[PDB]
Amino acid sequence: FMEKLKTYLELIRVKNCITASIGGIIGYLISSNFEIDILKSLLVFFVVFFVCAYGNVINDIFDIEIDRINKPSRPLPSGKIKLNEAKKFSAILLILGLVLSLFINIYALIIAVINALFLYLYAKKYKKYKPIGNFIIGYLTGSVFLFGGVAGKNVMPVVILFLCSLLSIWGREIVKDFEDMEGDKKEGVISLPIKYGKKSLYFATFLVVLAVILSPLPYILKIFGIWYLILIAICDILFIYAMALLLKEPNKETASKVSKFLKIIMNIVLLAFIVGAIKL
Amino acid sequence: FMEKLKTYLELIRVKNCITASIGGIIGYLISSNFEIDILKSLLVFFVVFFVCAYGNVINDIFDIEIDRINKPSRPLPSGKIKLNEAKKFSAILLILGLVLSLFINIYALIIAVINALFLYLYAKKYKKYKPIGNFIIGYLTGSVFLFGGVAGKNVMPVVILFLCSLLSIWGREIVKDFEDMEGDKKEGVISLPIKYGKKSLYFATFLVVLAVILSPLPYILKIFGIWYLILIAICDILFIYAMALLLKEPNKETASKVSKFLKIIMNIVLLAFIVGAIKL
Ligand SMILES: CCCCCCCC/C=C/CCCCCCCCOC(=O)[C@H](O)CO
Ligand SMILES: CCCCCCCC/C=C/CCCCCCCCOC(=O)[C@H](O)CO
Ligand SMILES: CCCCCCCC/C=C/CCCCCCCCOC(=O)[C@H](O)CO
Ligand SMILES: CCCCCCCC/C=C/CCCCCCCCOC(=O)[C@H](O)CO
Ligand SMILES: CCCCCCCC/C=C/CCCCCCCCOC(=O)[C@H](O)CO
Ligand SMILES: CCCCCCCC/C=C/CCCCCCCCOC(=O)[C@H](O)CO
Ligand SMILES: CCCCCCCC/C=C/CCCCCCCCOC(=O)[C@H](O)CO
Ligand SMILES: CCCCCCCC/C=C/CCCCCCCCOC(=O)[C@H](O)CO
Ligand SMILES: CCCCCCCC/C=C/CCCCCCCCOC(=O)[C@H](O)CO
Ligand SMILES: CCCCCCCC/C=C/CCCCCCCCOC(=O)[C@H](O)CO
Ligand SMILES: CCCCCCCC/C=C/CCCCCCCCOC(=O)[C@H](O)CO
Ligand SMILES: CCCCCCCC/C=C/CCCCCCCCOC(=O)[C@H](O)CO
Ligand SMILES: CCCCCCCC/C=C\CCCCCCCCOC(=O)[C@H](O)CO
Ligand SMILES: CCCCCCCC/C=C\CCCCCCCCOC(=O)[C@H](O)CO
Ligand SMILES: CCCCCCCC/C=C\CCCCCCCCOC(=O)[C@H](O)CO
Ligand SMILES: CCCCCCCC/C=C\CCCCCCCCOC(=O)[C@H](O)CO
Ligand SMILES: CCCCCCCC/C=C\CCCCCCCCOC(=O)[C@H](O)CO
Ligand SMILES: CCCCCCCCCCCC[N+](C)(C)[O-]
Ligand SMILES: CCCCCCCCCCCC[N+](C)(C)[O-]
Ligand SMILES: CCCCCCCCCCCC[N+](C)(C)[O-]
Ligand SMILES: CCCCCCCCCCCC[N+](C)(C)[O-]
Ligand SMILES: CCCCCCCCCCCC[N+](C)(C)[O-]
Ligand SMILES: CCCCCCCCCCCC[N+](C)(C)[O-]
Ligand SMILES: CCCCCCCCCCCC[N+](C)(C)[O-]
Ligand SMILES: CCCCCCCCCCCC[N+](C)(C)[O-]
Ligand SMILES: CCCCCCCCCCCC[N+](C)(C)[O-]
Ligand SMILES: CCCCCCCCCCCC[N+](C)(C)[O-]
Ligand SMILES: CCCCCCCCCCCC[N+](C)(C)[O-]
Ligand SMILES: CCCCCCCCCCCC[N+](C)(C)[O-]
Ligand SMILES: CCCCCCCCCCCC[N+](C)(C)[O-]
Ligand SMILES: [Mg+2]
Ligand SMILES: [Mg+2]
Repeated sequence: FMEKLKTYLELIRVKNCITASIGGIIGYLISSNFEIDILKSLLVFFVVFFVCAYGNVINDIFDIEIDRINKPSRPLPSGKIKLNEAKKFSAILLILGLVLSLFINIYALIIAVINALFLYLYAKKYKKYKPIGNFIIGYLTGSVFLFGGVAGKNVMPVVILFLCSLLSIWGREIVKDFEDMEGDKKEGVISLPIKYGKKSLYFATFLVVLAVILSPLPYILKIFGIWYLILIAICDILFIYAMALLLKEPNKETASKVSKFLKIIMNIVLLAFIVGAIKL
Repeated sequence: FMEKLKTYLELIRVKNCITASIGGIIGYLISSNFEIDILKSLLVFFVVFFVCAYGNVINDIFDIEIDRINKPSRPLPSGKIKLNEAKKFSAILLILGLVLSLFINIYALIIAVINALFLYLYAKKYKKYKPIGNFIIGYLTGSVFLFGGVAGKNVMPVVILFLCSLLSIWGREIVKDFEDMEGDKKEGVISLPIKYGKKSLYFATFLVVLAVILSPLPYILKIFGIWYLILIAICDILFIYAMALLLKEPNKETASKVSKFLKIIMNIVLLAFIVGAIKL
């Protein structure tokens, strides 16, 4: 049972779930301006944990055949957990996630249901179909914050965080698909760069540009102050500059550098929302 | 320069420093009962970060020759950083750590100075001399909490956390040395299980038993309540049981299992201290 617990924790990818759950607490902290309720905190942390755990289990279930060749040591291809045990377990995690969100509010239930639908469909077919898949990665990463946000008293700045995360991550996913063009083509993967070439980079630029337009809104709405504004101004210029560089040099090496750079900026933007929330 | 920064962050082991710094904030949170001051919490986080970073750099400096064999991708054996650049850098980190602790209080300066002395001497000679080295690992792990504790208003429960951490980790280090006897002997390493045989396990038991005796004190002193007590009672019985098992079967396989088990219990004890404090 010490080794069986190790296997179940490996199937749900417990560190990935904890990371997503901290994301949900971050959304809750911003929304409540650090005026944190412990019952509400536990509900946010565990709804995110269970829905994320469900997403990881449903991913392994659909990937059992692929993993038999690629990652044979995973819980399902190795035979340490039976397919039918994993399917029963995925149902439990989902029910716990959905039932716990009923104790937050209707907005939390809607997010939980939408996430569950996206997670199943991503695992089932959209992981390989990048035009829809890129959007799902963006939506799911951002929704984790929104989940904590709807539990708090002031969700508006978290709505902006969610929207900026969705758009910029969706944009960055396209940049990554441009970098991985050769390997994806010889793998039966469909993506915007494979289907449209360098034109896809204009759509990635558009998504980064909408995210930049929304970014000063918490300051404009008088929710956050000067520190948020200064950090967001630096990050907004760096986002535009990074995409202008990719558009001037549309190649694999540049897409790789821009992808790494956008990841760093996104983390500084997350810090800016936290710093803006530190208004106590 | 992003690659040179990457090399410096690898040299200080930035994730290890962040972990130790969170340890310091945990000590501060317990001591102040979550009534956290932002200037005090930045001082605690950064003094711990800089002293920890210094410890990691001084370790790599003394290990430059050994690392050419044991870990050759590290910044100093690989040549990415020169020895003299690392020595200058270690001096900066130390000065920043010591100077920042002056802005906390005299207790923080004393801990910072003691830690710096232990870190240098551990890297210089005591890492290989396990009778003293085991104690240094125990003291340094526990001191991180004590560092945050002395910044807060109620250090007493953190003194107990520090003392229990020191004793149990020192005890666990001996169990680990018993498991690694063969490999240590053929490497010119001196340790209590090499010097004395199974008798060293009585000294490891003594340290654990002493940690167990101190553990109910935050409840006895009326600092923490029922939840702390229940968790500590379970953990105390498991600690005694684990050592009794090792004393009945003093072999490599049992020492290995007991070492892993003690690590889990120590983390539940940390949770008990957090929970005790969370009862504001
Ligand atoms: C009240 C206290 C009760 C606690 C009971 C004790 C249980 C703790 C024991 C578990 C330790 C073993 C961890 C298993 C590793 C799986 C990580 C899986 O790794 C990951 O997350 C992926 O690498 C992410 O991609
Ligand atoms: C901070 C991190 C906190 C960690 C908390 C993690 C909690 C783990 C989740 C518990 C939900 C209940 C599921 C129980 C397992 C049942 C086996 C399911 O398997 C089956 O259905 C098969 O038939 C196996 O026999
Ligand atoms: C054997 C497998 C182990 C499975 C363990 C499952 C863990 C479930 C964890 C959920 C978090 C509990 C938080 C408290 C809920 C309060 C709702 C009460 O509601 C209220 O009164 C108001 O909504 C408060 O805002
Ligand atoms: C095949 C399995 C079929 C599914 C079975 C599900 C398990 C049983 C659960 C049923 C839902 C009942 C919970 C409703 C209480 C909501 C409290 C309302 O709480 C709130 O919203 C607070 O007041 C805070 O807003
Ligand atoms: C009129 C039906 C609309 C149909 C659905 C269209 C989907 C498109 C919506 C996208 C925007 C998502 C953010 C809104 C969350 C606000 C929750 C609100 O949360 C709250 O009110 C908090 O509890 C308080 O802070
Ligand atoms: C001013 C413009 C707006 C700024 C927008 C910044 C967003 C704020 C914070 C977002 C959270 C950080 C996520 C880290 C990036 C990795 C995405 C996770 O996806 C991935 O990389 C994986 O492939 C997942 O499968
Ligand atoms: C409440 C007030 C609202 C404040 C909001 C923040 C303002 C920042 C907005 C971003 C503007 C777009 C970035 C400029 C283009 C960068 C390429 C510039 O091109 C270049 O790199 C040159 O060639 C220099 O080498
Ligand atoms: C407010 C402005 C923000 C500042 C902008 C600076 C950008 C940050 C860039 C980070 C580059 C990542 C390299 C880190 C690798 C070293 C890990 C080495 O650590 C480890 O792997 C462990 O410690 C060992 O267990
Ligand atoms: C005034 C409070 C300041 C904080 C004090 C310094 C941090 C001590 C906390 C960490 C516990 C580990 C102790 C082992 C010695 C570290 C050097 C050896 O380092 C290493 O190379 C590692 O083994 C790598 O994992
Ligand atoms: C081989 C090396 C030998 C090592 C010997 C150690 C060096 C001893 C030197 C003395 C410096 C002590 C400074 C104390 C001044 C008070 C700080 C200011 O105090 C404060 O932070 C607050 O005011 C008190 O709460
Ligand atoms: C190999 C090493 C073994 C590791 C040992 C495992 C430790 C045992 C952990 C399980 C206890 C879980 C308690 C629930 C708190 C987690 C969310 C915290 O809840 C929240 O969201 C907060 O209340 C927010 O402030
Ligand atoms: C095993 C026993 C259970 C212990 C679990 C308790 C969780 C820790 C609780 C303490 C509060 C955390 C405050 C630290 C914030 C700084 C991280 C910010 O770090 C940074 O700045 C980094 O760049 C992040 O990547
Ligand atoms: C209502 C709030 C619920 C919480 C939201 C759950 C979604 C998890 C959050 C992170 C999104 C980033 C990863 C993209 C999802 C891919 C499925 C995950 O599968 C995978 O790709 C691998 O198994 C792990 O890399
Ligand atoms: C108070 C002062 C604030 C005012 C500053 C305004 C800055 C707002 C930010 C965005 C401007 C940058 C546009 C870059 C996209 C151009 C590609 C567009 O080209 C394309 O991709 C087309 O397909 C070409 O036909
Ligand atoms: C409050 C939020 C505001 C929402 C505004 C909605 C904007 C309308 C949505 C569609 C934008 C299409 C992306 C354009 C970039 C692709 C290159 C240019 O594309 C084209 O024109 C050709 O297809 C060639 O690529
Ligand atoms: C087919 C129809 C589709 C309609 C689509 C509509 C798109 C809306 C576009 C986005 C702009 C919204 C910004 C609102 C902030 C106004 C300042 C408000 O003033 C302030 O800053 C106050 O102090 C805060 O209340
Ligand atoms: C009554 C007793 C109370 C105990 C309370 C202790 C709280 C402090 C918690 C942290 C434990 C960390 C142990 C550090 C030693 C290094 C072992 C790590 O080395 C390892 O074993 C390797 O990582 C294996 O891969
Ligand atoms: C792989 C070994 C796992 C050992 C875990 C020991 C659990 C300690 C007990 C903590 C008290 C809470 N509870 C209800 C789980 O007993
Ligand atoms: C093992 C825990 C480490 C987590 C530390 C990272 C905290 C930032 C939270 C980011 C939100 C998570 N995400 C990308 C899934 O949305
Ligand atoms: C009333 C409590 C509800 C929790 C029990 C969940 C039932 C799970 C059993 C169905 C198996 C799932 N499936 C269809 C994927 O194999
Ligand atoms: C038990 C909670 C009641 C909430 C009702 C909503 C349930 C909808 C089911 C969505 C789950 C997603 N799916 C079917 C892909 O697993
Ligand atoms: C594209 C649609 C965007 C959704 C806009 C709705 C904003 C959410 C409502 C904000 C509520 C304000 N408050 C008080 C919670 O901060
Ligand atoms: C990384 C950005 C750092 C700035 C964060 C400061 C937030 C605290 C609010 C402003 C400080 C001014 N005050 C209130 C002390 O007079
Ligand atoms: C890089 C982020 C890692 C987060 C890990 C959080 C664990 C906190 C435990 C504090 C104890 C650290 N230690 C052993 C060095 O004293
Ligand atoms: C409960 C929260 C504890 C507060 C700890 C304060 C240390 C924050 C460490 C991040 C350093 C980055 N910076 C300078 C932008 O704040
Ligand atoms: C005010 C002192 C703060 C920084 C500490 C500097 C000490 C490091 C030693 C550098 C030695 C310089 N040099 C080129 C002669 O080796
Ligand atoms: C900030 C000045 C006052 C504090 C006293 C300074 C003592 C420094 C001695 C500790 C460091 C010695 N070393 C290099 C062996 O680690
Ligand atoms: C047995 C090791 C000795 C460690 C005890 C630490 C000294 C007490 C701390 C001083 C009190 C600090 N403060 C701010 C709470 O008054
Ligand atoms: C082995 C010696 C034990 C260390 C001595 C005890 C230190 C006491 C610290 C004072 C505590 C002050 N208080 C109650 C406000 O936290
Ligand atoms: C270091 C803190 C010292 C003050 C703690 C108070 C002493 C405990 C009082 C004993 C009362 C006994 N009892 C169980 C009947 O309440
Ligand atoms: Mg699988
Ligand atoms: Mg080295």
